[PDB]
Amino acid sequence: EMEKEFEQIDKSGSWAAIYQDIRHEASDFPCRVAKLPKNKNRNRYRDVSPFDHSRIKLHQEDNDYINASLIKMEEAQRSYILTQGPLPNTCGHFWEMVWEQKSRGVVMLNRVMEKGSLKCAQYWPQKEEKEMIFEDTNLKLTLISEDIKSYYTVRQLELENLTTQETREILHFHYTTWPDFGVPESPASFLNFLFKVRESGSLSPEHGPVVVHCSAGIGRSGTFCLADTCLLLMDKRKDPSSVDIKKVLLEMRKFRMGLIQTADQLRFSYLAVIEGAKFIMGDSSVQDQWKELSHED
Ligand SMILES: CNC(=O)[C@@H]1Cc2ccc(NS(=O)(=O)O)cc2CN1C(=O)OC(C)(C)C
Ligand SMILES: [Cl-]
Ligand SMILES: [Cl-]
Ligand SMILES: [Cl-]
Ligand SMILES: [Cl-]
Ligand SMILES: [Cl-]
Ligand SMILES: [Mg+2]
Repeated sequence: EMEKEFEQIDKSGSWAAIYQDIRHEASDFPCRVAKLPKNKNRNRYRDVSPFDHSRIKLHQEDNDYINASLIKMEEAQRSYILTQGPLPNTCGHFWEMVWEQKSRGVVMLNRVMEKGSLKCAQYWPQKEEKEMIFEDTNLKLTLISEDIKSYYTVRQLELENLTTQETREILHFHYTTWPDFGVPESPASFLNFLFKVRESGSLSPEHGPVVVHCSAGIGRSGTFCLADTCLLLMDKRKDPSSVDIKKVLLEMRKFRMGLIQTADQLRFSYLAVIEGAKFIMGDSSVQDQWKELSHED
């Protein structure tokens, strides 16, 4: 049971050991496509690649490669696409993927500039009157509105397939204060944001998988998805005791390498799930408490 385990790991100070054991046990699958010479400029990091078996294939139209993985959680009945922060030359590919996969939401957990370096391209428009056209993939993207909170921003975007003139509303959930290789400020701040994404309907099984990214699409992205999937599993069962967080993380790691990048991010995942369980099991009031503690205004 997660809370008993948490306390025992905390008491023995064994988070590093528990985390390294996950790393040891994690799946290793080929990434042959990611490593083709022609794809070198489509990868942000030499050593972070999608497995072949679970990579997202683009539908256009000469090179189908994007550094993105489908995390398909069978038991939970939820899927996510985890991807790197797009590069200056892959922003068209990124939106092509959103279109083809029928995603309704994009969750961004990094900033464009972190520690002095560009860790993600400016892939969405910052001003209504300055829309973006991706000529390579024939898409247009327009900022419709934004709601700026203290540590996150929600944006409404309109994505248009210029080939057909069909338009779709995409919601962008941008967590601006989650440091790289770090953790959210509190369980409250994290859960307030996760529940904002949930409330939007973006995770509905009626849509394609939500797109989640950070810079590599593994550390912060893995933490977010682990917490969400664990909460969903216990919600379906109404049984917190049934969820084995480490088992869930190892399952997710069948689909993309490196998910959760530090022992403290693993620790934080437990805190987030234990706290979120209060809401799942019927303490409605905790949601307002998180909103207050997150100081979002
Ligand atoms: C310390 N790790 C790194 O600097 C790079 C790139 C990177 C950036 C930023 C990262 N954080 S995040 O944006 O939250 O994924 C993770 C990584 C991963 N990485 C690796 O070499 O990863 C493995 C899985 C070990 C191959
Ligand atoms: Cl940013
Ligand atoms: Cl900086
Ligand atoms: Cl970039
Ligand atoms: Cl950072
Ligand atoms: Cl790892
Ligand atoms: Mg303006």
